[PDB]
Amino acid sequence: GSSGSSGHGERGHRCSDCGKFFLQASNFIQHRRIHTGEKPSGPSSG
Ligand SMILES: [Zn+2]
Repeated sequence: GSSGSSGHGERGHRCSDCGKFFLQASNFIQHRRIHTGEKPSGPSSG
């Protein structure tokens, strides 16, 4: 149904892979990497 990523939060940066929170973009970027590596059987990167 009509729905998606509303977000609308210009306060820090929250992760979607795990669900954490950050304040410094950089710190938020170096965090999204930890997830970058292995992928679950099924959905592959394109
Ligand atoms: Zn994360």
